[PDB]
Parts: sequence; C-alpha cells; structure tokens
Amino acid sequence: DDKLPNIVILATGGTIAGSAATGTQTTGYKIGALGVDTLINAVPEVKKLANVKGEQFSNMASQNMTGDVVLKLSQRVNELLARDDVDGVVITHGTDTVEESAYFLHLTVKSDKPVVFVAAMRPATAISADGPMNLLEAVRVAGDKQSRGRGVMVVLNDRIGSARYITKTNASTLDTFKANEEGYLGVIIGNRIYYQNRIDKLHTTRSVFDVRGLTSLPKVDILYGYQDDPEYLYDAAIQHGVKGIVYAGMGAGQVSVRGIAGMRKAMEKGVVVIRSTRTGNGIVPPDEELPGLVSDSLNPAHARILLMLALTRTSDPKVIQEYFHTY
Amino acid sequence: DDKLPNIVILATGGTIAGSAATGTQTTGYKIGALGVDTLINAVPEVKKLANVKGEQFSNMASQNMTGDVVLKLSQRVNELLARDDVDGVVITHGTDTVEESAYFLHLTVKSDKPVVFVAAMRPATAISADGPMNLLEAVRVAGDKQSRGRGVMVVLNDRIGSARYITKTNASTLDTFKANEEGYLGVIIGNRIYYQNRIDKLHTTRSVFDVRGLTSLPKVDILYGYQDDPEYLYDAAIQHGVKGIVYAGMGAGQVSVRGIAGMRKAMEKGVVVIRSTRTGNGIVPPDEELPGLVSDSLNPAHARILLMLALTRTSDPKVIQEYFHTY
Amino acid sequence: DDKLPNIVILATGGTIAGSAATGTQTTGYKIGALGVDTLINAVPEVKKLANVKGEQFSNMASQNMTGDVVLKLSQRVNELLARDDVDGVVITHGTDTVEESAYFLHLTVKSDKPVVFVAAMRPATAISADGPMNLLEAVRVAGDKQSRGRGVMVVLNDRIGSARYITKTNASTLDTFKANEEGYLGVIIGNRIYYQNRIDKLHTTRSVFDVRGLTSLPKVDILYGYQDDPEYLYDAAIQHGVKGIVYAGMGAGQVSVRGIAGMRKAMEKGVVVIRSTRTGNGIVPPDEELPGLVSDSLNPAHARILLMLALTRTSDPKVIQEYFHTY
Amino acid sequence: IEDICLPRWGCLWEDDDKLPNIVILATGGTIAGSAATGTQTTGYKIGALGVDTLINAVPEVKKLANVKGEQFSNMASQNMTGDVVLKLSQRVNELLARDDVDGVVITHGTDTVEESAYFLHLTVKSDKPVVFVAAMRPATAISADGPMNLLEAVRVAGDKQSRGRGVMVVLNDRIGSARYITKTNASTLDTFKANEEGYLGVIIGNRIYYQNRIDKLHTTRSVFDVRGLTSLPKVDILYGYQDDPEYLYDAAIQHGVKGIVYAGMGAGQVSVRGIAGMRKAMEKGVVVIRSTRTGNGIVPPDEELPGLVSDSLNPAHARILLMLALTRTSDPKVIQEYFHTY
Ligand SMILES: N[C@@H](CC(=O)O)C(=O)O
Ligand SMILES: N[C@@H](CC(=O)O)C(=O)O
Ligand SMILES: N[C@@H](CC(=O)O)C(=O)O
Ligand SMILES: N[C@@H](CC(=O)O)C(=O)O
Repeated sequence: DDKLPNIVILATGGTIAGSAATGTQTTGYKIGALGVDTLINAVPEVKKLANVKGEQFSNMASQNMTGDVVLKLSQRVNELLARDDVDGVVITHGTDTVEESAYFLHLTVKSDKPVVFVAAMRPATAISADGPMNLLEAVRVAGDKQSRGRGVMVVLNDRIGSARYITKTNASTLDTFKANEEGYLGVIIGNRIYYQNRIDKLHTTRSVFDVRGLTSLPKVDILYGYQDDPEYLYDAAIQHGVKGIVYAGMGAGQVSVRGIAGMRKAMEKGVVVIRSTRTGNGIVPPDEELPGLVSDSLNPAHARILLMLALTRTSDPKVIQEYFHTY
Repeated sequence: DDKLPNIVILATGGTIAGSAATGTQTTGYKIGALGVDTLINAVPEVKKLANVKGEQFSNMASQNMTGDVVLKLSQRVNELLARDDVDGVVITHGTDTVEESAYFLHLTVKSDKPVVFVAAMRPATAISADGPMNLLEAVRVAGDKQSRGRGVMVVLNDRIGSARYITKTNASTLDTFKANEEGYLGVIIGNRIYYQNRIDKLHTTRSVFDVRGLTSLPKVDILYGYQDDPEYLYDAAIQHGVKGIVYAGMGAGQVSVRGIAGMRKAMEKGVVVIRSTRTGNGIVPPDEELPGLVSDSLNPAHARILLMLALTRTSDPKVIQEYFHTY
Repeated sequence: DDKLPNIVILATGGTIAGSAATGTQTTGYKIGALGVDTLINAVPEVKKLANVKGEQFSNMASQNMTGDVVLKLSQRVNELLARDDVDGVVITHGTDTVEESAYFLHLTVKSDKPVVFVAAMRPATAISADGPMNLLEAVRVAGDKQSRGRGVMVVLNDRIGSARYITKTNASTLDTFKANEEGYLGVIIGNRIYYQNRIDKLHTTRSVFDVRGLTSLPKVDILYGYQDDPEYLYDAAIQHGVKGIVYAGMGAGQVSVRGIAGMRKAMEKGVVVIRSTRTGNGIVPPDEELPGLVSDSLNPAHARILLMLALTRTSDPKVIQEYFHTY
Repeated sequence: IEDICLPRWGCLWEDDDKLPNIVILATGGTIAGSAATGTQTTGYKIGALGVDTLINAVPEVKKLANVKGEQFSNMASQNMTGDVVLKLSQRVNELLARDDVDGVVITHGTDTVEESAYFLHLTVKSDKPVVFVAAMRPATAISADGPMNLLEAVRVAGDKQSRGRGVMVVLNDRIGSARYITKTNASTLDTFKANEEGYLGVIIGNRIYYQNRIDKLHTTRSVFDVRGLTSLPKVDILYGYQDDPEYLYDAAIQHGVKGIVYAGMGAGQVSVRGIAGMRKAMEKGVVVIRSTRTGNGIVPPDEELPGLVSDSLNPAHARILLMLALTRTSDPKVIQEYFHTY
C-alpha cells in the first residue's frame, strides 16, 4: 500500500511482550517468549495505519537494559532512519527503564523522522492488557507527517510524552508515565493525534551528540541522598573508576556533611558530580557554595544518561553544565 | 488565656528559620541564625490561636538531620505530650527530610495529642515567604480538638498531609508536599480546617514501636536502581555492617542481574532487603521469585525509617513484611 | 461455593456495556444491546472471587440518567442489601454521570455492605477495553470483608474512589477518575486491595437522608459562572419552579453583579442557592456578604445531589449549610 | 530607583538603558486586595489599591526592568466583561506598537484571568511578552503571594527569551500558556495548572527555565483582530448534568445568543433534553460548541451529535474562542477548524 507510511517495529522486550498462564497474573510473568511478529499479528489494525516490518533487536526485561545495548539500539535506529524506505520507528520496551533508553536516543538519533517508544504495564496475556492499544497509538504517531522533528516520544495510555520530561511516576498503574510540570507533547483520542507542545530543548538533529561507532560509554553511578547517608558509598564508586556520579539528592540536590566530603573526594580524583533530586520533579538550581554541577530539571535516571554522553565529548565542567541547561 | 490550647513550638531549624541579606536570595541563605522566639514574634496572630511556648531543640538544615537526633526528638515529644499542660506540639523543620523525621515520630509518639511538622520552601527573609502562614496553620491544626488521633501531620501551603503518605515531590516549589494517590488528611482555607480523610494504617498510640530508652538505631542504607547499577555497592554496604538495605528500584522494585547478586549476598549475611521504587508513587507488590521484602506504598526514605524501627523489634522477615503492609 | 461472597451485579448501561463493529470505533458504538450476563461471561474469573448474580436494572448511556431513575436505583440497592443472601452490590454505569448516581446512593443506602460503582471509558468491543479488569476489581472490592462501612465506592483503572470525592476529571482518558485533593480510598494492585483512607464524612448508615418512600425529588438546576453571565438564566430557573440553584462559580463561588441580582431574585422566591466552583477542586469558604450558602468541597454535580436531598429534610439555611460541611 | 513624574507630561522611564521597559497595566484582583488584618483572606476590599502601591511593595522589580504603572481598571475579575476585555486587548496592542515598550505585565483577579488572558492570546498582534499576574491572597495577607508573583511576571516580561510564546499567566513560580492554564482550585496558591499540557516554564532561584512552546496559533499568527470593534457576539454557557432542562436553551435563544458553549457530561455528551435544546438553537442560527464540565481533555468529533466540539478547550476558553470566531464567520466548518488550531 504505497499510500501508507513504512514503519519498523524494533522490539527490545518488556511487559508488552510478557506472557503468563492466566489473565489475572499481572506480576510473576515471563519476558523473552513473545516475538515482534506475534505482537503485530495480535493487532492487525496496525496494518491499516502503516506498512509495518518487525525486527527483533532483543527480548529482555528493561531492568536488565545496559548502556552498551542502548548504544547499539541508537546505532541501529540511526541506520534504519537513514533509509528512504523507512518513515519512522516504533520501539517496544519495558516500562522500568524506557525513560533512560528513550532519552539516550533523544540525544543521539540524527533524524527528524519519528522514533516512538511504546510499552505496557500489563502483560500481553492480561485481562484488559494495555499493550495492543499502546502499540496501535505508537504506530499512528510514528506514521503521521505532523510527528516529525518532535524529539523521541514515549506513547502509553493515549499520551505522547517527550523522552526529556516523561518518567515512570508509579510502580504499578497504567497511567504511570507523566511529566507533572511539563505535560505531554500530545494525546491520541478517537484515533486522532492532538499535538499540544513542542519541547524547548535541543535534541536529535540539533543535538551535538553523535555516538555512531563508539562501542562503550563512561561509567556513571547514582547515589541516593537521605538522613545518615554514608561517605563509604562515594569511596566505593571512586575505587571502581566511575567517571561521573549523579546524586539523587535531598530536596534541591542538598548534601549532608557525608555527601559533601564524598563529592569533594570524587572531584579531586577527576569524577564529575551532578546534583539531581530524589523528589521526582523540578529544578536543582545552581549554588556556587556546593560542590558539583546541577541537574536543572533532569531526574537522576535522565541526568546519568546526559552525563555519560557529556563525558564522551568533554571534561570541561562549564560545557557539561551548559548541556544540563540546554538538553 | 485559659480558653486557649497550650502548644509547644519545638524548633529544629530548616529554611523556615533561614535568613538572607535580601528578599530575592531564595538560595545561599543562612540556617542556624533564627531562634524559635523570632519565628513566633513574626506571627503574633499565633497567640490568638494558642498559648505558645518556644523550645529550641536544634537549628540545622534538615539534610544534616540524623537518626540519633530524630530518636531524641521522638523522646522529647513523648515527654512533652505526657504533660497535662501540653495539648499539642508543632515542630519546625527543614523540608528536605521532614518526611523522614515526621514518619519516625508517626511510628513512635505514644499520644493522640496532635504532632504537626511545619516547614517553609522560602527563607523567613524572602519576598512572599511561606513560613509565617505555614506556622499559623500548623498552630491552628495542633490546637484543634478535631485534630486528635490523626497520626503525625505535615502542614504547608494550606494542606495537612499524613506523615505516612506525604513526600516532597518537587525540588523547589511551594506546593511540593503532595500524596498523589492518597491525598491530604485535610486543608486549611479561610482560617478553617476541613478534614477529608483518616489514614487506614497503624500509628502513634496503636503502634508497637517504642524507642523510649533506645540510644541508637540499626544501620540501613538506600541503593538506587538504574541501567548498569553496580553489584559493588551491595558489597560495600555488607562490608560496612548494614542491618538493612532499602532498594529504590526500577519500576515495581525490579532488580537487574547485578542487583539480584548483590541482594542474595546481603541476605546470606543476615541483611534485610526492602524493595521500594524510585518512581515516586504506588505499590511494590510481593513476588516470591525476587529477593527481599516489598515496601508496599512506602517510598525509599519512608521504607528506611520503618525498616530501622522494625529491626529494633525483630529479624523475622514475615513480621517485618507485615509491618510494611500495616504501618 | 459456600466460601465465596454473594455479589449482585446490577447493570444500568454505560460504555462498559457498549458494542461497536470494530475494535477502534470510539463513536456511534451502541449502548442498550449488551446485557449483564454478557459482561459477566467476558470475565469468567469473577466467578472465582464471588457467587455473582446479574440483574438488568436499565441499559442506558448515563448522560440520560435522571433523578427519578437514580431514586429507583437507590431503592433497589436498599432492597438487595436488606437480604441475608446478598453480601454486596456492583453497579455497572456510564462514566459521564456515575459521580452523581454514586453520591446519591452514598447518602441514601442504609447498609454497611459494599456498594461499588464500576464503569469503562472504552466499549466492551474495543482493543484494550478497560471494562473487564474494572469489573473484576469492582467484584474483588465488593466481596472483601475489609470493604464494609467505607461509603459508596467508584472503581476504575486499579483505583477505589469515594463517591463524595471522586469525579470524572478528563473527557476521554482511562485514568479520568481522580480526587486531586482527597486521593483514593484504596488501590487494587496484583489482585490485592490496599486501603489507604477512610473518608471523614457522614454517609450510608449515619446519614439522615432516606428516600425509600419517595417517588420524586425537588427540582435543582446548575448555572455556570463566567464573564458576562446573564441574569435571565436565573429568571428562567425561577419561572420553571426550581427549589434550588447550584452555581458553578468563578473561583471560590464568586458572583458578578448580574449573578447577584439573579440569586437575590431566587432567594426572594424561596429558592436555595448553593455557591460551588467551576474550577474542579477545593473549598468555597463562607462569606456572609454574598448571597446563598457555600458548597464546601462539593463540585457542582455533587452539590446538586446533596441540595436535592437537603430539601427533603429542611428549608433552614443553617441546617443545609451544616449538611454541606458534614456530608 | 525613583519615579520621575513631570507636570502635564506624566512619568519617565528610568534611564537604565541596560534594562527592558515594562508597563504594569493594572485591572484589579485580590493582588490589589486590602483588609484590616493579615488573616482576613475573605471579606477584603478590591478597588482601593493602585498599581504604584503594588510596585512600591516590591521595589526589587526596578532592578529587573524600568517599570511604568498604568491603572486600566480596579475591579474583582468576577465582574470583568467582554467589552472591558476588548478595550484591554486594544490598549495592549497600542502599548506594544511603541518602540519604548518591551513588554506588558497585566495585574488581574484569578477568577477570570484565564478568560481575559486567552482573549488577548488570540488578539494581541505582537511577539513582545504579555504576562498576566494575579494573587490568591490579598496584599495585606500573611505570606501574601502577589509580591513574588509580580516580581516573577516582570522577570518573564523583560526576558528576550520570552518573546513569541503567546500570552502567559504567572503565579507560584509557574509560567502557563493562556490557551492551557486554568484555575483548578477555588482557594489554593498553586491553583493554576494545565494537567495535560504542563507549564511553558518555571521561575526558580531568579532564573527562567523554558520547557515548552505551545503548538497552536496565537498572537502574530492569529486571524483574530478586534481593533476597531466596539461590540462582540453574545455567547452563553449551559451546564450538562442529570435532569438538565431544555428551558435554559429556550431562554438563551429568546435573548439573542449567537453561540452556546455546553459544559457537557464527559466528552460533551448530551441528554435527550439538551439535544432538543441544541437542535432548536441551531434552527435559529446559534452555533453550539460541545465542551466538557470534567476539567481536562478532548471532546472528539461525533457527526451523530449536534453542534461542533471544543477540542481540549474548557468551557470558559471555548466561549472566548467562539465569541471571537463569530466576529469573523458563521461557517461551522471554519469555526470547527479554529477549535482544532487555536
Ligand atoms: N519489568 C518490566 C516492566 C514493564 O515493562 O512493565 C520491564 O521493564 O521490562
Ligand atoms: N535545605 C533546607 C530546605 C528547606 O527547609 O526548604 C532544609 O531542609 O533544611
Ligand atoms: N456516554 C457514556 C460514556 C462512558 O460510559 O464512558 C456513558 O456515560 O454512559
Ligand atoms: N475575586 C478575586 C479573586 C482573586 O483575585 O484571587 C478576583 O478574581 O478578582
């Protein structure tokens, strides 16, 4: 059908491809059993929105997704979007770390063609499974000419989230993906896309980051901030050769006497520290009296992705801080 | 005034007692400078709601609050509420770890008399500083007969939050304290309290946790869940003699192959592992195929407080799990 | 099965019983064709939670639900719950006016046995239809001993809302039912109920409202507040014999000079005016300088239901105002 | 920084040529509310407190901009009317056409700021910032929000990065688009939210963080031009609920409405009584927009129901767009397209 857009569904795994013995097992199920062609054939309506081709990239639970594999995913998506016969890509993924994978591609995909991550909170075998409609919506978004140049998108539950703002806010609910302060890029209601916002940040074709032919990324750990937080976790990260530490800080990236000592020690060894927040939302503002750089509105998981990519380009703290304010 | 309730304002510090040279310095200000009587004298209207007595317990930024000091704060509040001449206590505290301090007292205060934490996101010297109205509302709540038996409360921005549900959701905003799934116990509008909910959990006078005569707490650290999370941080926590690890997990407390190896090592050494969530909200459901216990709807910071108190009474994982479902 | 609770599924219609020719059709689906037994047979797992009996009360779209029919629904539920062989009732209903029907039964059901409204945003024939899981959850809640004495409940999307607080917040999304300030009474995750709150309001067995003998209810209309709102709509309501007007006011029930003239004319004719808010949330506080009574945190649709019932018990404005603060 | 006001001339711009020139155009609201005590948060006076008193309460504003106050009105916003909003739009267009004006901050009541702001969003023919500001507590309250909201509004209006964003509403450290922002709570400081669309930006630690640009037509790309108008079409809003009466449609028709916005049950759904009323209105040439009472989200098209659909416009916003649509057209296809694009 020469009228329809050509969409690759690049499958990585996740609960959307999860399988249990009964419709009420929504916890305990298997990931690794359902191939992309089985997902496509379960929603043949997708074939009215696009010419779809399935490609099996991986079949893992996203809690096991690693930077080396995300780097390969970015490289594969770039190869697909460089082709004239590909109009967009839908990536099926686990909900747990989709925000990390999506934000990585948001910074590194060198195309305006749509890249739409899709996931499901209930396994494919569940009663009222959300994956079928999420996939149909993701294909609609990936295939729409109006979807171009918006950055990487995450589509669940009738919502289109920017990779830069969207986060899994709830352990277990269908409506978990929200950006409380930034909203959705758009919504899909009655089989129509309603675009609301364009993000005011650099991404994709206007991003400086290009990691095509890297094979590995700088090591970055995330340490939590809390009452009685110990210095020894900084020491352990330093001893294992981290290049960056993201701090999931108390309030606005605020630091105890232990965190301060740990950050100062790490920076003396050339580790870059980003102060983010454990709160879930909002701005960590600059404070020249505290060590490290600040995460802007990046949450810890997003901040780690940006810091890893920043460290491939520079060790200059002024340049890295500007990336945190612009990406 | 024999008609008015007797309320002790027990000051611990925080931005509510923060001081800067200008009204627009909302970052960089000093905590440790402003005493409880200066806070009281800035809102003399409080003296129409109650007979207030200030007591200076500490004067620190709450990112420096520690379990030994929270233990002493619980002990002091228990001794104040045991007195016939005290009808309730307001505790001024920093926003960054108020949810940790408040939840600890929620579990350990053996009185139905109101205990109301209050804080401010802007320093006392700021333009449109929030601390004055927060304090007046906190005194109104602490003094109201209808406030008894509700568990420990956190009052900011016209809202009354339960210590068990309320969390700082935003690094930097006035409206940061929310319980997205559980709502507020009540609101204060037009100088009137509107009670909405009673928490359906054990607390205060129905809690088994009694720490009168304890001098220290079990060591519990929090490790974050993310792509490429390292096993070596579990090794470090084990080597430093932690009694508990709270895991700020991916999604519903989900664990990488590295986290699973770390948790299995910890449990072999007698460490109790609680799987919570980094997401900010919702339920980590039981899963007998994964290591450790589950945090129910307790976020990581709250889960650490309950685990520390649980470990003062038991090492039995069945009892600790039941505490996580009932407190 | 003598172990299982006896639950009646009392069907009234709604999108949960909507049927279309294709899985993607969102408009011109049919309500009125799909019987309660077809809903039950689509989720046979419900038979493992309860002994279910289907009863067809009606089969309409809830935008067509009327006070005369809600009155009969209340009467039928009271008749069912008076029976020893009924442990609870699930009521299938349209989403559009479930908050009006549910709040009416919340005030008029004279039993502590659970009454659980359930609904679906997608038709039964839709891809990823929500009705099956919503119904299974509603039966789990209605059958649980812990669910007794909580007031009337609305269950969708893994959430249990109080009839007094829950509202349809979004025209079109699955997660539409929320109580932004009051939260959910509980959630259902992994086939387990997590109760969070008990509402701090009068309902059911502690309510003064009893309609078992009534055959009609007082007339109450709702007028909107907005720039240039016309006096003539007050005149029209008065000429058509309303006994009450609920005002969906600007901000905190605020009134233009035209609305004030209309309200004064209505009150001169014995019409009771309740000032609610168009905003969606929060308290309309008392103000003796404005006409009428205030809705507390009741939104316009809920305020109308309470005013209709209040008018069966009193014409005293002091008593009606107290009802708005206590129900 | 000293107000220099000369005779038979008026007040001068501070010389500071580094700073933007910002007009603070005052209309009233609780931000200009005054009571006898700090705890009177209902019962206070609006109409007594002038724009220079607001400016003098936050002299820090003079470090962000050269500010000139202009008193446009001094009313509670529940009394704001389309004829006054029309004049406000025309005055803002006159100010922004001047080379010596870099932006305008408009002080207003919270209750109908979303209506006034959206009207100007469609009718202001400039990329220069227009920032509505309001306060939920009176100027005399303990922890009054108006001072910081005004300082934030001036910072936004003066920033070169603020241009071309549409009309903005600034309270409580947030920058909302006029098209999405609404008063969501009767009484709270954090009432202004756009649950599905978020904020355009936030102001934290004296810095603006821009997050979003709205993907809708506004200001310099809007077809709505009301310069030269002295009158606007009549549009009423009717609520949808169980037992909603047909007679309120009859009353609106008899009073010559050109439009009806329906605050519908769920997705603009209509009872048999509402359908009969809407059919009667449309037979008389009244344009009907089906919006939602819910507070959020999309009313989708449905050829089987009467009227047009509001898209994601809430009833108050839908009334403003319908009134402006009816200045230019009665074509339902054109009006529907406006609802999808504005
Ligand atoms: N653990 C699963 C969760 C999900 O997809 O919902 C994953 O992220 O792969
Ligand atoms: N760092 C401060 C922040 C605040 O109180 O707002 C504290 O927690 O003490
Ligand atoms: N119009 C339908 C909508 C739904 O149930 O979702 C009804 O309320 O009956
Ligand atoms: N009634 C006031 C309320 C406020 O400004 O907060 C107004 O809209 O003018």
